[PDB]
Amino acid sequence: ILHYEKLSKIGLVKGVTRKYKIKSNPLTKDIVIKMIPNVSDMSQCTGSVMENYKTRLNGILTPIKGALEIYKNNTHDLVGVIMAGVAIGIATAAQITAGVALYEAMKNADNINKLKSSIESTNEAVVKLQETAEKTVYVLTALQDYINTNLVPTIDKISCKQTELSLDLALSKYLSDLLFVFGPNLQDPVSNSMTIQAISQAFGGNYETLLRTLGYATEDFDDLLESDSITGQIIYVDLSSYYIIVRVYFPILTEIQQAYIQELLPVSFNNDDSEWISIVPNFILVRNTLISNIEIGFCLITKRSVICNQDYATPMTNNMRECLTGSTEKCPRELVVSSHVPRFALSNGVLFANCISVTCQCQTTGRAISQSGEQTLLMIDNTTCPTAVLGNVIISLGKYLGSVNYNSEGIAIGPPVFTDKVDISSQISSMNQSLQQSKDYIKEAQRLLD
Amino acid sequence: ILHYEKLSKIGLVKGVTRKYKIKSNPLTKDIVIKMIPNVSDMSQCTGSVMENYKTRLNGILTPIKGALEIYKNNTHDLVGDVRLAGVIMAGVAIGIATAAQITAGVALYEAMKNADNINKLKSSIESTNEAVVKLQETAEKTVYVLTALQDYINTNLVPTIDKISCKQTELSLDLALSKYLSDLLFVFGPNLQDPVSNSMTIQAISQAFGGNYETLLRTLGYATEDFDDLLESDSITGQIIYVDLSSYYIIVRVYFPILTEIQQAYIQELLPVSFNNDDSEWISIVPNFILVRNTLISNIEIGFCLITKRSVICNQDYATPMTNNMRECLTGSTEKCPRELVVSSHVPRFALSNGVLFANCISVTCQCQTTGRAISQSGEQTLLMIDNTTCPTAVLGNVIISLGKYLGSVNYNSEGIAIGPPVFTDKVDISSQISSMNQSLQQSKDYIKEAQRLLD
Amino acid sequence: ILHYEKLSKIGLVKGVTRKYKIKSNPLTKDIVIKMIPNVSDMSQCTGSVMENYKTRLNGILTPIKGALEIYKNNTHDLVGDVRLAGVIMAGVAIGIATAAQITAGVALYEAMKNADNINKLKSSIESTNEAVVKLQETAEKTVYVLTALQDYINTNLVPTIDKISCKQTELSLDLALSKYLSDLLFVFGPNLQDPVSNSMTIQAISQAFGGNYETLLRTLGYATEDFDDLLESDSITGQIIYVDLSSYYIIVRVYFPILTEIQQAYIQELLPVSFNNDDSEWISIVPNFILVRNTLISNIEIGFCLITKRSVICNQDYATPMTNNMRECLTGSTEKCPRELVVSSHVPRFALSNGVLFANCISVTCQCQTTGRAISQSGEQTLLMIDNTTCPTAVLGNVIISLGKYLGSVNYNSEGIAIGPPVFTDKVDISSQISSMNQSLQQSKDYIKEAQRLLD
Ligand SMILES: *[C@@H]1O[C@H](CO)[C@@H](O[C@@H]2O[C@H](CO)[C@@H](O[C@@H]3O[C@H](CO[C@H]4O[C@H](CO)[C@@H](O)[C@H](O)[C@@H]4O)[C@@H](O)[C@H](O)[C@@H]3O[C@H]3O[C@H](CO)[C@@H](O)[C@H](O)[C@@H]3O)[C@H](O)[C@H]2NC(C)=O)[C@H](O)[C@H]1NC(C)=O
Ligand SMILES: *[C@@H]1O[C@H](CO)[C@@H](O[C@@H]2O[C@H](CO)[C@@H](O[C@H]3O[C@H](CO[C@H]4O[C@H](CO)[C@@H](O)[C@H](O)[C@@H]4O)[C@@H](O)[C@H](O)[C@@H]3O[C@H]3O[C@H](CO)[C@@H](O)[C@H](O)[C@@H]3O)[C@H](O)[C@H]2NC(C)=O)[C@H](O)[C@H]1NC(C)=O
Ligand SMILES: *[C@@H]1O[C@H](CO)[C@@H](O[C@@H]2O[C@H](CO)[C@@H](O[C@H]3O[C@H](CO[C@H]4O[C@H](CO)[C@@H](O)[C@H](O)[C@@H]4O)[C@@H](O)[C@H](O[C@H]4O[C@H](CO)[C@@H](O)[C@H](O)[C@@H]4O)[C@@H]3O)[C@H](O)[C@H]2NC(C)=O)[C@H](O)[C@H]1NC(C)=O
Ligand SMILES: *[C@@H]1O[C@H](CO)[C@@H](O[C@@H]2O[C@H](CO)[C@@H](O[C@H]3O[C@H](CO)[C@@H](O)[C@H](O)[C@@H]3O)[C@H](O)[C@H]2NC(C)=O)[C@H](O)[C@H]1NC(C)=O
Ligand SMILES: *[C@@H]1O[C@H](CO)[C@@H](O[C@@H]2O[C@H](CO)[C@@H](O[C@H]3O[C@H](CO)[C@@H](O)[C@H](O)[C@@H]3O)[C@H](O)[C@H]2NC(C)=O)[C@H](O)[C@H]1NC(C)=O
Ligand SMILES: *[C@@H]1O[C@H](CO)[C@@H](O[C@@H]2O[C@H](CO)[C@@H](O[C@H]3O[C@H](CO)[C@@H](O)[C@H](O)[C@@H]3O)[C@H](O)[C@H]2NC(C)=O)[C@H](O)[C@H]1NC(C)=O
Ligand SMILES: *[C@@H]1O[C@H](CO)[C@@H](O[C@@H]2O[C@H](CO)[C@@H](O)[C@H](O)[C@H]2NC(C)=O)[C@H](O)[C@H]1NC(C)=O
Ligand SMILES: *[C@@H]1O[C@H](CO)[C@@H](O[C@@H]2O[C@H](CO)[C@@H](O)[C@H](O)[C@H]2NC(C)=O)[C@H](O)[C@H]1NC(C)=O
Ligand SMILES: *[C@@H]1O[C@H](CO)[C@@H](O[C@@H]2O[C@H](CO)[C@@H](O)[C@H](O)[C@H]2NC(C)=O)[C@H](O)[C@H]1NC(C)=O
Repeated sequence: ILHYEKLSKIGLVKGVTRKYKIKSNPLTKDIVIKMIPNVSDMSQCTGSVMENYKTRLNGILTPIKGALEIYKNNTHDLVGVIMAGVAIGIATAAQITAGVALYEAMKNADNINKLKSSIESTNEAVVKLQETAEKTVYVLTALQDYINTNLVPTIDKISCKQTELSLDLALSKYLSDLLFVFGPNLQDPVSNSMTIQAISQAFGGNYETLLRTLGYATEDFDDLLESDSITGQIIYVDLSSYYIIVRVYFPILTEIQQAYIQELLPVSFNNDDSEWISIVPNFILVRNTLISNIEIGFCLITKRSVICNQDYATPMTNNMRECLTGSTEKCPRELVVSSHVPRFALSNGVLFANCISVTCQCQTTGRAISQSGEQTLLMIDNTTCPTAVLGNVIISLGKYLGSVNYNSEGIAIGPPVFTDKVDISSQISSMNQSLQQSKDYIKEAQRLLD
Repeated sequence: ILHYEKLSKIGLVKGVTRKYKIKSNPLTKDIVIKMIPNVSDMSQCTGSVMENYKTRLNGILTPIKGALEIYKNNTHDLVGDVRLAGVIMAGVAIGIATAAQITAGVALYEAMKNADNINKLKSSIESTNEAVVKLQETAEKTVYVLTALQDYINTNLVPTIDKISCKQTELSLDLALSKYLSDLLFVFGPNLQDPVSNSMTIQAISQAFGGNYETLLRTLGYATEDFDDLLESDSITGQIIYVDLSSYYIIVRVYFPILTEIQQAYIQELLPVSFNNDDSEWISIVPNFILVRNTLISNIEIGFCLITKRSVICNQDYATPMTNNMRECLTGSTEKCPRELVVSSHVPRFALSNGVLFANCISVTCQCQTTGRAISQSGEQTLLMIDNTTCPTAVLGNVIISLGKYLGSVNYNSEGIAIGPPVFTDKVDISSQISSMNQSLQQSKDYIKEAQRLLD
Repeated sequence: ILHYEKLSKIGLVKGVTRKYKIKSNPLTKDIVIKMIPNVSDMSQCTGSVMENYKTRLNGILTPIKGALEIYKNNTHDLVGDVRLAGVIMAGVAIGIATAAQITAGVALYEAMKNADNINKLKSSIESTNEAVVKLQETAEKTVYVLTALQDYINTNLVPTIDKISCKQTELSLDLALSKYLSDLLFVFGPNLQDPVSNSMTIQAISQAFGGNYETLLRTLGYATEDFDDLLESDSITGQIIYVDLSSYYIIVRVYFPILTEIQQAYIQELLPVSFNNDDSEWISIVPNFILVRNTLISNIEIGFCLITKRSVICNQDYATPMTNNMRECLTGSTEKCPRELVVSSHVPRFALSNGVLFANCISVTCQCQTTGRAISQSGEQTLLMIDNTTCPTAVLGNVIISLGKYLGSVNYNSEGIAIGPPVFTDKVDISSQISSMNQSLQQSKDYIKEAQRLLD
């Protein structure tokens, strides 16, 4: 519901329109990640290594287990669950909801813990524990692929002091990478907004294996990964055996009805005698008839739609909304002073270019396309020129579908502005200066007059 | 010293209060990192590999050694002054230097002493053939030497010296070296313009050792508790002391500092909660973290710090000034607290502050589980304060929590509050609003100008 | 053409002046990256692994191949012109394209020609069984083929084909493939929406080869000059030319540009130094880097560039406009230079500019050692200019540098300067101030509206 014609005349060519999809209705699945390799195969070339490593790991795992109990000790079941408000004291909206979620996981948590001994037994990278009825809980073990493929197969090929040294390194390195995610950085383990790729650091970042193991598969398996929607949550932490139980949340991508995200392609336009760029949102969210900004930064942009892990719409100035609809004089523009800046764009077979700053010649008519000084852009199409040559490219145009006098129409330009961070402080200060002075002329004249 | 009651009424619920700790009084310790694996065990399946690699490495190491000499050649002991001891920097020589850069150079000179002491074992360093090696240095004062890609040469290339071939044992060694350089370049490449300074994270430096900063530290002895909190808060820095372009190893001085909590200072956190006012949801635009020292309220770039449950740990003071109005708003002048329109499905609807609930029961459905009733919110209210007295155990959607007793005005929900002005924070709009405002301002200056000229 | 003297008096000490270099005139070279290891050496301990992996990879590769055809199917030669000779894009067909995207397509077409030339050795590519392998393009011309996870299959899976088992030799191969995909997605995942453009860093593309961009480049041949500076400045880009969904390899065209320092232009850096004015410390809020071309002073987003000691290297012009007032301030109108209150312990207190010192001796102990006289700063003073004239060798705190002779007004310290207005830059405060200002503005437009109606 934007006025694309006027907008294009100030360098905002109409681009691709995408759908707006958001994650929802997750479906949990639980798996275990043992963060201590099984070295029973080389119990001789161990040394203090395994002992110290256990102390180190218990160090970084303890705060996490603790933070989880602070919630397990305040959730009792009686006729759903009920959180102990006074006990919890201070909690954020989401943090509590994550705790409620933790309690239900608990049920299936203890059920898993039953195979505690069976978990330690694991001696392979990926292991399935179905020693029970239908309870087949998966167990990924860290640095296991190493212990098996490389340390064991050369148990004698090297030595026992070396088979020990190399195992210490692989453990120290794993901790070095593991720390980034589970260090003191993981202040709130209660919440469940942690990306699955982040959690997979406990398994060497092989989040591919971690998800396929669990058996997920969807035509959006990747769009969900990149849009950071496949989150995970720590359910339990065993400080004895050194393994954790994470609950992977796998959602669906559903598209918000009556809503699209229109993209505008910026194109340098000429006005006074300098190049200019309109300072207007490059992406616009429209729902029904409501135009709003969107922090598309935190989303995944594909060719057909914008996928976000949550609604990211934000308010928009009133003037900015008017500008986008027809009030072009309310559209800011900043001076262009760089060699590199978009000079033209192709919107639906038609060209929109600032010839005053690019070589526009008509390959068909052999002639060259000229731009008046009074013209901001040019609209090179089928009619004017069947096969134009903007700069080094040669493209064949189509027929423009708007006002047939676009190039002799004209448009009211907006006010110029500067967006440099330093200058925004300068301008705010500069403006207040003038404002204080004019409030003194209005104050001295008001007191002298009446 | 903030007015938490009024603040909560506009969606800024009182959260956790943390201490303000900063790093200080570092204690140095030096170690050597050899960036060339010892391949004497397979000197036959080498080939040009080791030769080219040396050329490549000498390439990226040279600028660093250079930048260090630019300071070693301008620091002489200030011998002769019986009333001042130390080093003296050649100002005219150095030319242009920043405050800190010089201080880092002065620091470099002091390491030169123990630097040369270490260099004495130059031959002993090249000898290293293990990942981590202890080169007994003086009486009890030892020096350690970490060697890059060594664990590979030993565990994987040697143990299959014949299992594969000699052309392959060569190819695989070239790759491991090229990859190491690929990761090493992000830190010691053209990027490392100023090697004089000592503000480089230890994890960054450890890239020379495959990023195994854990081993690099354990091997040095981290006799501390705040060890992890010091790591994450980027306080354990390192500094290049010496660069040997022959043997290809560098001497880094690790600074292990210690935390210390600033006296009489805390960092109060506010939990944002969407509040209803006109007929739209709103969010107050006020700092989410506030630094208070004595009675001074100031902003803090808590971004660059580590936030734990009990305190905010920073690698340096990060306090910054605060508008005057913003300080007033935080204390009671709520009409001076901006607010921006909410237009997103997801945004905090309620928060729990000291057993009590604060919710927008206009944009969320709040019911009282015990009585069954619906805890509804008036139109001229911003939030609600659901506590013992109102609802003993409420239901905010998929949650059921048991409340406690609010300790403030018992008429919080019938009190009311003066709302602030609305604003838009989108970057693009801040330019629009600055431009828009100046428009109006130029026009009103002309009405004041044309009416001032016409009147007197 | 800046007024460095006045600028220094408000804490903007003159720093190093660097050249302004930009990339240009690239020279292409093509190589192939096979993203499927050759496992013919262990065809028995395979299992479904290789099959599934092929399905997975075909998944993430398909969209890329597709996006490339959307351009190959709309570019035909321009047969029929005496003057002009080249390619012609099907505008109506392409529909919506960005300036650069088309130019990248035109570039793709001219690659394709040599692309097919390479594809001729399709079978020869699959044959590859080594990390890096060299092929025969046209006798004199050659093309290279890097194979993913090959070094693993050879050095570690084969050499222990029996040392372990066949179920394990299979498990370990599955992991190495899954992990490779895990890292490969960051760059070739849905992230890679537009494969037509050629602005993708070479290090990014090298993810297909385990991020060993060193080998990918070394094995490709690179010019000695400004090479690392070209890597770090993100100028060595790459572009996907072809995608083979059968054999699973891609042909990338690496662009090697040459830096070209744009004439009549330098980037002056200013060193910030806390200055004293009222009774508080202050910092001038002015660009720390300034781009000057001829006589035009403009801002520059030096963030996206590589800063070396000698020059600023950027992958494209990054100049941006500058307020008018800000330009004046930088030249002499110091009352037009904003300043923000300093409230942090750590903040630069002095800087060395051309052998001369510039310090806030009110907050840092300054004394001249070559005379024993304690160097003192008055209340009315913003900074101090400690040089040869007054002190041959001074001592700030515990630092000791020997100064040189200042070359400007010999009464710099008794000169004085008009201070600018104070401001607050906290993002939260900028919203508060914009709101605050508009408040006042609406009120003054009502006094001008009520007075104007009452008066005439
Ligand atoms: C305050 O600082 C100023 C400079 O910031 C001090 O003056 C300088 O002091 C230094 C060392 O005390 C002098 O060293 C000299 O360096 C020049 C090189 O300069 C070039 O440019 C000059 C421009 O005026 C030319 O005149 C020169 O011809 C030259 O091309 C040498 O040429 C000089 O001889 C001199 O000494 C060097 O040469 C001797 C020769 O035997 C060698 O032993 C060393 O190589 C010496 O380094 C410098 O000349 C001088 N510059 C001036 C005065 O402009 C000043 O002393 C400081 N105040 C005090 C008194 O402390
Ligand atoms: C000016 O520019 C425009 C756009 O760049 C050009 O005309 C428009 O585009 C085409 C011109 O060919 C036209 O579409 C009509 O032709 C289509 C193609 O038919 C052929 O399809 C196969 C070819 O590969 C093959 O089966 C066979 O050869 C077949 O004839 C058909 O889909 C259909 O006939 C199209 O016309 C109908 O559709 C339009 C659009 O919905 C509608 O108006 C009518 O229903 C119409 O009958 C477009 O319609 C053209 N647009 C218009 C209105 O002009 C044109 O080439 C340029 N002018 C010149 C001569 O330079
Ligand atoms: C808020 O509004 C303010 C006013 O609208 C903005 O400040 C104004 O900035 C403009 C520049 O865009 C200034 O205009 C010109 O200033 C000098 C001096 O010329 C002027 O002298 C008198 C002013 O007292 C008057 O006779 C005229 O205003 C006259 O223009 C000139 O050097 C420039 O113009 C020259 O150069 C340009 C090329 O760039 C040519 O096109 C022109 O023909 C001319 O040769 C400036 O444009 C203006 O002085 C200043 N304030 C005034 C008096 O209007 C302020 O920037 C804005 N804030 C923002 C950015 O949001
Ligand atoms: C730091 O001080 C060093 C002094 O110990 C200095 O090293 C020497 O630098 C000069 C460069 O001028 C080199 O000299 C070269 O050129 C002369 C020509 O007169 C030849 O006679 C020499 O053979 C040589 O090729 C010296 O080789 C070099 N000596 C050392 C110590 O290696 C550094 O350059 C100083 N660093 C800086 C940046 O000033
Ligand atoms: C509303 O809930 C309140 C709890 O948040 C409750 O008051 C508090 O009740 C606890 C016990 O549930 C008291 O704790 C202990 O200490 C006191 C003082 O020594 C003892 O008398 C208690 O028996 C108990 O062991 C808290 O001290 C108490 N808070 C205070 C100081 O009042 C309210 O009573 C509930 N409101 C009503 C009346 O329903
Ligand atoms: C500076 O303050 C001005 C008023 O104090 C403001 O202008 C007025 O802005 C309000 C909305 O903020 C507009 O009123 C609209 O209010 C709601 C919007 O949700 C609806 O009921 C209607 O759409 C209603 O129009 C006024 O129209 C507008 N007044 C006018 C014509 O100027 C400025 O926009 C403020 N500018 C800054 C710098 O913030
Ligand atoms: C969890 O709640 C229990 C309530 O029963 C608290 O009691 C602890 O119980 C454990 C049982 O192993 C003991 O080891 C502790 O000594 C008990 N603590 C106290 C203060 O008596 C316990 O505080 C809570 N656990 C947490 C979060 O630490
Ligand atoms: C606009 O200018 C006024 C001055 O006329 C600023 O208000 C002063 O701010 C300082 C520091 O915060 C106080 O010490 C003065 O007492 C204030 N004067 C008063 C009461 O008006 C105001 O902060 C400026 N605002 C902007 C946009 O920077
Ligand atoms: C590009 O042009 C071709 C040529 O007509 C289109 O045709 C398909 O090409 C694939 C190979 O890429 C064949 O296997 C199919 O059988 C062809 N089917 C058709 C005629 O649609 C191809 O689809 C075009 N690519 C696109 C869609 O841009």
